[PDB]
Amino acid sequence: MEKILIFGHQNPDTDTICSAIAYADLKNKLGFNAEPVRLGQVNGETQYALDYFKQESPRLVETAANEVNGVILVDHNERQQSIKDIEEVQVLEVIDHQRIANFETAEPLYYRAEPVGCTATILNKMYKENNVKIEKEIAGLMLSAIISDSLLFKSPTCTDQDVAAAKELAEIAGVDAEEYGLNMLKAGADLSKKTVEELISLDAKEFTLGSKKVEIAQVNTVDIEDVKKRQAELEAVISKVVAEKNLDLFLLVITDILENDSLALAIGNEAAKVEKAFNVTLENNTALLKGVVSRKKQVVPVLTDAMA
Amino acid sequence: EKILIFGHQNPDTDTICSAIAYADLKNKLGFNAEPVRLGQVNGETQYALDYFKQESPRLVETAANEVNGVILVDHNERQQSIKDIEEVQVLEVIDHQRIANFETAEPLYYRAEPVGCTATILNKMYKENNVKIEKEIAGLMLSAIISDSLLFKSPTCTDQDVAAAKELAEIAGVDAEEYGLNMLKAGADLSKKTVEELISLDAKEFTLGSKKVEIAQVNTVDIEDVKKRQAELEAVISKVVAEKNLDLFLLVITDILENDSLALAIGNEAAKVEKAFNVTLENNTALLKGVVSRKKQVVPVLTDAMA
Ligand SMILES: [Fe+3]
Ligand SMILES: [Fe+3]
Ligand SMILES: [Fe+3]
Ligand SMILES: [Fe+3]
Ligand SMILES: [Mg+2]
Ligand SMILES: [Mg+2]
Ligand SMILES: [Mg+2]
Ligand SMILES: [Mg+2]
Repeated sequence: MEKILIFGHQNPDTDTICSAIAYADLKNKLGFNAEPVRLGQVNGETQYALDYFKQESPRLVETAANEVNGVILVDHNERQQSIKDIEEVQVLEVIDHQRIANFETAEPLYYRAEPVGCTATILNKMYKENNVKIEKEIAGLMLSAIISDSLLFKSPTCTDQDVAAAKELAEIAGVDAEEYGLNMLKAGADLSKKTVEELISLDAKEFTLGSKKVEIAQVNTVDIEDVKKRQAELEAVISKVVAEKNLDLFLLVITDILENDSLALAIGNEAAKVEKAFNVTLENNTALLKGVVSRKKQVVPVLTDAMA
Repeated sequence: EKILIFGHQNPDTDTICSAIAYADLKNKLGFNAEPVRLGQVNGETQYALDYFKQESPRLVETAANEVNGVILVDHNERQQSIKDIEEVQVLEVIDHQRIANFETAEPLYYRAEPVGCTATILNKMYKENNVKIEKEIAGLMLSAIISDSLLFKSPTCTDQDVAAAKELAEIAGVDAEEYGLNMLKAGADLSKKTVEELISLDAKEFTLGSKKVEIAQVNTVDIEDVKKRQAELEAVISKVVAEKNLDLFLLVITDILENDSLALAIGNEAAKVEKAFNVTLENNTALLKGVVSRKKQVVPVLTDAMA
């Protein structure tokens, strides 16, 4: 049976790790040959989930073409967020919930994206469509993904489908989703032993907005001041990235997960576009984004319109 | 509120009927959809529409003047779509082509399956939503599958397509083989067609790496009838190659009885057809044994050859 690799985006989050694991499980339970893998380091939030449900981290890879011919993408599509040698392999399927850009195939494929709050919400449907029992631990990881992406059902990307899936997955996993999820989210918001290099990369994604090359990085925190007091050090590593990668904009989005508000730190030639996007005045490279917590819903589309 | 649902430029039976079907499903679910088309209805589609007593969808050139959001069926690439696609939101795509030249600013419902017909996906979606398919609509959907599968003979045809057609022909009340052979024959009637119509009725533009390509297909029961018209075909094809700055125009003339096609290749990259299919062009043509499907047997090998 031909082996495939299943993985999500660089700088993996809980949905990208757990959805890779769950989809590989669903493929293997159906008699196929899948290995879930990851493209970077496991963050504290994901590690809490993996540890709680006694699951291993997926194997770390840098490339796929040395290993297999065919891959499945979960939780992303854009080339520049994917494995570095993505053009050397065939993308067989994509299960996702981001916007689509920078994605092309030579041949028809199974592309399944729904505008829902979490990729694992789609995978939940797929288990059922295929009449495969979701094991307790798998359900736990899928629930983790949903709580992560929805910030415990508070993010505006969260839909009724995500809430229903989480309800099913929590009963199967044997946990209280509120209690568990609060602890899980807090594990990811622990910024104590985090360097600024880590802060600006742990949840970084690159985009091309029109002709403009952009990186948007997000940080979950229980206290914006703890991050903001590192501003000079953050500006230094972000500046290095802006130069190195020839970005028109690096936007760091520092999210208060308790208040659902974010502080923007914008660096690069196109910083003033953030002002247009959000109707704010940047003062010393920062501004308050009231209510903004979702990159896919509240940052990418308005920043696209502003940049163009 | 209002949305428009349509398929590609140079509409085929799947593009017309799937737009009709999905609008019906949306409206039965209480939404507000109208199926539209981006060009002339071909003789095969017209057979289907006439047989199941259904009108042709309204022809449109633009969408942004009418609605804010659209749904694409049976295509995704920008240059295959409505003139002003950049001005509207793509809310959903239901499709079975390769993906290229397609970007959205926000998440969407993107649903592609590598099956033989878009209508096979829609059949599934009616069931998922517990909505009955009306007899006429089932016939249009059946027509789409027969059209795209060349009566289940094309290598794009899967067990799912066959199962959908079986259910649909039963709902519609027709013998699928009998009706299908007649429908297909109506599309292969090249008796009143100009050469301009031959190279355009089932034409699609692609970007193959850095190369600008147009691939047109025609159904025939007699390749010699079309090959008789080579000089005239080369005249109109060359015009297009110049006007659109194409690296290649590939005309695929398909014997639907024998499942073989004749290629007519014009353009600076004509020799890449020779690499793609391991054939030699003699007077711009070569027999492509077994080749009937653009999405599966043409676009991928031609992409490889050209890069
Ligand atoms: Fe993610
Ligand atoms: Fe996600
Ligand atoms: Fe079509
Ligand atoms: Fe089609
Ligand atoms: Mg996430
Ligand atoms: Mg995220
Ligand atoms: Mg077709
Ligand atoms: Mg076709």
